[PDB]
Amino acid sequence: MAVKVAINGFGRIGRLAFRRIQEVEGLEVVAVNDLTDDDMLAHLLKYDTMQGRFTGEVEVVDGGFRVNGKEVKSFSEPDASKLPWKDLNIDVVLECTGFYTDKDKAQAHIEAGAKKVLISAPATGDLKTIVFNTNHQELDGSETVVSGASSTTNSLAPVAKVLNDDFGLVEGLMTTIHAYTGDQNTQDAPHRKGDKRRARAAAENIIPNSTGAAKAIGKVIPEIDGKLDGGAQRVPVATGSLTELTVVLEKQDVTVEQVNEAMKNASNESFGYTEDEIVSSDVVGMTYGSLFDATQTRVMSVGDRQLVKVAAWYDNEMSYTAQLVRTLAYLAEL
Amino acid sequence: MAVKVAINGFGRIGRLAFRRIQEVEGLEVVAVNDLTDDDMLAHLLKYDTMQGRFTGEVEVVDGGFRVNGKEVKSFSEPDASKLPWKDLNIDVVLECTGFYTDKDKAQAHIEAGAKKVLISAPATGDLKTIVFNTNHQELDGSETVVSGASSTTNSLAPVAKVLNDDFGLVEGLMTTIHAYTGDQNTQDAPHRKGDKRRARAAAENIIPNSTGAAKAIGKVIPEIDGKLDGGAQRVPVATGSLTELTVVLEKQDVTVEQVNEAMKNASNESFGYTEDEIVSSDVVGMTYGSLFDATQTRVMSVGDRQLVKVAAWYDNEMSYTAQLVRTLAYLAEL
Amino acid sequence: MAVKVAINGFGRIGRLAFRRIQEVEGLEVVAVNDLTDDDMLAHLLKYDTMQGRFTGEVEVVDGGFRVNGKEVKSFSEPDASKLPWKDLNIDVVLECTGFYTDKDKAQAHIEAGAKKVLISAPATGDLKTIVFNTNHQELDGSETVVSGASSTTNSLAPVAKVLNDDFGLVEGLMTTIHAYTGDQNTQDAPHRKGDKRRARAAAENIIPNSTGAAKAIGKVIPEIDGKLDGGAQRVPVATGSLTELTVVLEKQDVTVEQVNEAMKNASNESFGYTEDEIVSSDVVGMTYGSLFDATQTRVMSVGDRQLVKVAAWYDNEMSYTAQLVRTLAYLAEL
Amino acid sequence: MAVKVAINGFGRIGRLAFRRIQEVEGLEVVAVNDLTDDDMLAHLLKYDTMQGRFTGEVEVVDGGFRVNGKEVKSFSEPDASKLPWKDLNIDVVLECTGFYTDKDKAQAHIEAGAKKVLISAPATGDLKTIVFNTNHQELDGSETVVSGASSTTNSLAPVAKVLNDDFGLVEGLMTTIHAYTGDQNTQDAPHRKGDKRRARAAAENIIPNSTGAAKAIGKVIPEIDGKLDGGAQRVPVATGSLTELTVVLEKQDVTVEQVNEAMKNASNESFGYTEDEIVSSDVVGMTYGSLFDATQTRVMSVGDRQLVKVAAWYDNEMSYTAQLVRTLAYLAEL
Ligand SMILES: NC(=O)c1ccc[n+]([C@@H]2O[C@H](COP(=O)([O-])OP(=O)(O)OC[C@H]3O[C@@H](n4cnc5c(N)ncnc54)[C@H](O)[C@@H]3O)[C@@H](O)[C@H]2O)c1
Ligand SMILES: NC(=O)c1ccc[n+]([C@@H]2O[C@H](COP(=O)([O-])OP(=O)(O)OC[C@H]3O[C@@H](n4cnc5c(N)ncnc54)[C@H](O)[C@@H]3O)[C@@H](O)[C@H]2O)c1
Ligand SMILES: NC(=O)c1ccc[n+]([C@@H]2O[C@H](COP(=O)([O-])OP(=O)(O)OC[C@H]3O[C@@H](n4cnc5c(N)ncnc54)[C@H](O)[C@@H]3O)[C@@H](O)[C@H]2O)c1
Ligand SMILES: NC(=O)c1ccc[n+]([C@@H]2O[C@H](COP(=O)([O-])OP(=O)(O)OC[C@H]3O[C@@H](n4cnc5c(N)ncnc54)[C@H](O)[C@@H]3O)[C@@H](O)[C@H]2O)c1
Repeated sequence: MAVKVAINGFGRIGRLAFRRIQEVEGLEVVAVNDLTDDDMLAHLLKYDTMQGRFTGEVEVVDGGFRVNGKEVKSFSEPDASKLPWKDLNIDVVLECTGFYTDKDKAQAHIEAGAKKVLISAPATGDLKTIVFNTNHQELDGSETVVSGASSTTNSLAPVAKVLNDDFGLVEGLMTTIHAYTGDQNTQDAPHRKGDKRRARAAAENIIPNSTGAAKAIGKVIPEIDGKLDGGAQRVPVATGSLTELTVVLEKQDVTVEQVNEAMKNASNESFGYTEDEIVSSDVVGMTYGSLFDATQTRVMSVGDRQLVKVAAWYDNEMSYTAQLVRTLAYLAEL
Repeated sequence: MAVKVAINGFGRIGRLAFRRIQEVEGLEVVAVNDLTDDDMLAHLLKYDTMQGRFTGEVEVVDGGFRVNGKEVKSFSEPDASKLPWKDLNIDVVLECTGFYTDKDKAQAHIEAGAKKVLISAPATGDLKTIVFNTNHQELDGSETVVSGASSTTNSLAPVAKVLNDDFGLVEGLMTTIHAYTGDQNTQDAPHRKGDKRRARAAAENIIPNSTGAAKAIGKVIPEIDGKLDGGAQRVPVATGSLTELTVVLEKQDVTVEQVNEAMKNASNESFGYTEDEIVSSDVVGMTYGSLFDATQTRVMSVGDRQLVKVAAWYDNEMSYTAQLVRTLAYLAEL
Repeated sequence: MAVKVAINGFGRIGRLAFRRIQEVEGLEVVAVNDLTDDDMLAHLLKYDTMQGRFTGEVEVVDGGFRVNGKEVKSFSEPDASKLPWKDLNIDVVLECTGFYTDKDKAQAHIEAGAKKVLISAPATGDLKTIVFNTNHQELDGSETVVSGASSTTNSLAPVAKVLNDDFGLVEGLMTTIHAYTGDQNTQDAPHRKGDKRRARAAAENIIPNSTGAAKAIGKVIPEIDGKLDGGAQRVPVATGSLTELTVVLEKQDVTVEQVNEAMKNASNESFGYTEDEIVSSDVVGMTYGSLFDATQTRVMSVGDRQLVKVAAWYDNEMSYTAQLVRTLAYLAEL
Repeated sequence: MAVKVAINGFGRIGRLAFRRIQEVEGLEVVAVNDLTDDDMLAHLLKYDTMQGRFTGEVEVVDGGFRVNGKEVKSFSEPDASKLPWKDLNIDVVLECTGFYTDKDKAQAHIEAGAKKVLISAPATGDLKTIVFNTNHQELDGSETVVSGASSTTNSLAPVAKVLNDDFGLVEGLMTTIHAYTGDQNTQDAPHRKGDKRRARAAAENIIPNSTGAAKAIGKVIPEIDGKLDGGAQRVPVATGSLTELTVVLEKQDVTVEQVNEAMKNASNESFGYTEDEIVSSDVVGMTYGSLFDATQTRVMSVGDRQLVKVAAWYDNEMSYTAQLVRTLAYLAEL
């Protein structure tokens, strides 16, 4: 009575998805794939700088590793098509490598014998893109390859839904103050992608960087396609981020208290609500996809012209991971 | 015949002001006041974590200390009215303690015998708030107490002025992503002003915080009074900051190129312009009050309806200090 | 039913000791004192940059704050001698302010009505300095004022005791690579105790500093009095530290293996043992006083002459606090 | 007649060497090779997070880039034997990739037409390891491939030389508290060489790591072959490092003053001396290979048995680069 999951890419997302899946009955990681030995894998599962020590027991054994009395088969294969997914009976591949972010590229897992693929990032192609608790009812089981969207898109989507539904979204800009990630360099150095900002010492700088999140929000919410854009600022915290959205609305005479009350009313397991004066380190490890922060809501009015600004915290690691694993369980049921 | 300056608070701004004044002909620092002794004062002047070693000879003498063959007397007197300003024929106090940011309170320096005071911060009371090269001309010689505004206000004013003069400023919101400062706690601990966010480990968090830069811009540019608002996020870089501004403009079919060009045309020694993809560490020690970054200009257009975003860097330490010492020499000569 | 505890100084060690007491039956914190209000105290209890969110619920109430249904009384009285310790029937004060670290200073609490005082630091005067599971046995219940030693002494003593007992300590030198603490400055600035290195930006430097842990070890282990000395390097992690000790011994032809086994054989709840290649963030929140790392044992031999190096991790915050609370329970039950 | 230098690997050491060479007449960098494009090489030369802005002007041109009016040719070739060193009359290659750290591999540069190769690290094979002003006089002219030693070795050699000549070195152990480097990971992730410690987030951790600097000291000072060993602790400063050495000496009754005078007596342009209480950010950019800090000197005596401890600072970046360049000029001169 268990969905067989494979994780491809035992990185920040793959390993935390593993932690998360240890709490979900009939979701079972049976295999992992990465570019390293089992020793490295076990070690990175047990010890995690920002996320804390793994909550149980990990042992390096023959096939891969032993976790809480259950065998996880391990692989070191960089080509997905060469994976023994048929032999292992893989129900869902959690695609967390970063190198398969596309319907066609990700098809490789289907070939290998897996039935479904959920990608842990935006992907290109004829795919559904899903934010759990905003978007997931759009799934139905016809789907073969699915995208779980991005960390920022999951912090942003439910905020933007309330704004448009209650106020009419005219247009908006976003800046996310985002923790630095592994694709940024440790020291100033050539960047494999040619990006002169990601090339810079990650933990020593405020770094402007591109994001597709707001420009691509149409994918999870069609009613506001092309109404939002924005960028990121990468700063020196290792995880935990903040999304800031500035919008023009159709409804006039909107107040700070109307905005906060309408977000609080939309709150759920995915969309948290707070009025405490928290900081980034306080959301590290949290499982809400987006935590709306009422202390940061601002309204600028001049005559009949208004600018409305809001902000929501997210552990770009764990908040995204928890949303990804919610979508996985729902996807798997269908 | 040289202007005689006393620096109250030999802190980050006060010691960098000391460095600047060594470049300005006919300004001399004859005295310094703080809460410590000469061993500490000299040492902090010689070694500076973010701004580099001070170049000349610094020796502790009987007066206080000697810098490059020049005597600076020093005192350790928390009560400014007891300072010997009359005896030393002080022309201007640079008030950099953070404890006299008020016209009435700053009057303690005038009672002690200084002719004028220039405060290194926003200040309450019946006084002028001055951004060099935006409104320093508003000074006419009859001022005894003057505020040199804030780092953020200095980064924001020339940008906001061009937006209004060239496009018609309807309204706008600001975020400044600001390096952490000395009023933040090293570790989570009770905060002296009761701020629950400045209570937190400065170097381990993105911390939201208030700033009056946009709200009180009318003091510097009266014609856009009440048109801007916004706040700050304090992040773990030790100096160097970015101001992001989102606005609606009367001019209707705005392009990135029009905005970038209007800014370049306003550049001078206070207001720089760059087209390079820089990060915060690149502005450390710069002497522009504000460096416009043309790579971060965006125009979001939905039908006839546009939002415009711009960003300008500032070394909140050295950019602010270079501006303060310019306003200082100008005020002295009046 | 429970020993009634008051915490003087609700700082890092105060708050963590509060959290730790929640989990030790027979101990109850009935009051807290600091220099702040209840809004701030409840906030710092609930939220913690490195140590994570408080598990229970916390609420400001009229005399203080309620934690998990229990009322804690709070006060903000800088002079210990005025605290209503008599009417609260306080059994022990945990003295965690940093301002009463001497026997006669701490006596103020006794005069205010506490039965006993345990100071969260080295302390001067006629008192016992106690590291739990190395020498707490020297307490006989009759003590009025006791020192819980330092984080570094607690990391060091069990290690030094094994080296001496099993190999005969001749002499040795220590360096502790130690997380930065609240008594360092956020930015370069005058330091209160005139210390020119603690003056420096804590999160941006390696900073040599003094410590007495090794030189005063004799207070904890009399038989090696005078044999150890050494220092600290403060570095940019917010908590988590490592004690390295290089010794000369009486035993000859000593091997890495004999040293590791001796250390494992002495392991208990205060002295941990590991062979995992962990790093500082891995010890954040651990409740061992000292965590011996067998991967860092080195022996240098030249002919008949050897130097033996070892290293033991500690969370200078939580390791020390768990040692404190054990000594507290022991002192109270006598 | 100016020496013609090609730099292989335009990274931290290669870029800094390029900058340092602009300060040294007789030496001309004519070519640069790496794995990126001209836009990125030029940008990373112009901007540098820790070492500050390049003083020169830099322009991308058809062959490469122009620096102050002189053309530097640039190549994008991973196989060094395919490089056009004979066409360009390369006198010395500065091999700074990390990928040719071997006599036989480095020979690819000579095959390709360069007269000599100087490797920016320790190297395998039958070649000499040079720390300038300690053993550079061992270069007799016949050499074609040479090692510039490591940053730690350059910090340690002049210190160990004095201890041995003046006091007779019996044995010693070393710990270097070292800035994180580019081969450590930004976030916890699998590591290229299977190192479970360089795997972990560089800027969030104290990370033990192995160094060959002490153990291989004998290649630089043969008289002390085998008498030193030790390791490293990598910490969250982006550059700037400290070497502590703990030693047994033949000379008895050694004092702090004798050790300090003896080090002051050996100072030169490679080996600096200070009595100021500095921290790591104060050495960033310094051109001494080793800066002895007299404030950190300690002598432990127990009867007739002493341990002596010293510490020397180095900018692992610029201290080593300035040494490498001195060795370059010397090696070129014969
Ligand atoms: N904040 C975040 O870290 C964040 C949030 C949401 C989504 N994501 C997305 O999740 C994906 C993974 O992100 P991450 O943060 O874990 O990065 P990461 O580098 O930690 O993880 C990538 C892992 O995949 C492995 N890998 C790389 N190529 C492989 C291959 N071809 N076959 C098998 N394994 C391979 C690597 O060894 C590495 O461990 C990315 O697409 C990223 O954009 C990241
Ligand atoms: N990014 C920035 O640091 C920045 C930018 C612009 C303006 N400012 C403003 O300038 C002022 C100083 O800021 P800072 O960053 O230099 O802080 P700081 O703490 O480094 O400097 C304060 C100095 O004043 C001394 N001092 C405090 N009270 C005193 C008193 N009563 N009498 C004499 N000396 C006293 C302190 O010992 C300290 O050296 C503040 O008002 C701040 O708002 C700071
Ligand atoms: N690594 C560590 O942080 C650590 C480890 C072991 C021991 N210690 C020791 O424990 C003590 C506290 O350390 P900390 O890191 O928690 O410091 P901290 O600054 O976080 O806490 C000190 C607290 O005492 C307060 N205070 C309360 N009442 C006071 C009063 N009555 N008079 C004066 N000050 C008062 C301050 O407001 C503050 O909250 C110090 O002795 C320190 O050396 C600290
Ligand atoms: N503190 C230090 O950074 C330090 C000090 C002294 C010595 N070193 C040594 O110097 C060397 C370089 O270290 P770094 O810190 O500058 O590293 P780095 O990563 O910044 O630089 C290496 C550069 O070489 C390039 N490269 C890699 N392979 C190449 C190839 N085959 N052909 C051409 N270019 C290639 C990379 O793109 C990169 O720009 C290493 O041996 C290192 O151990 C480092």
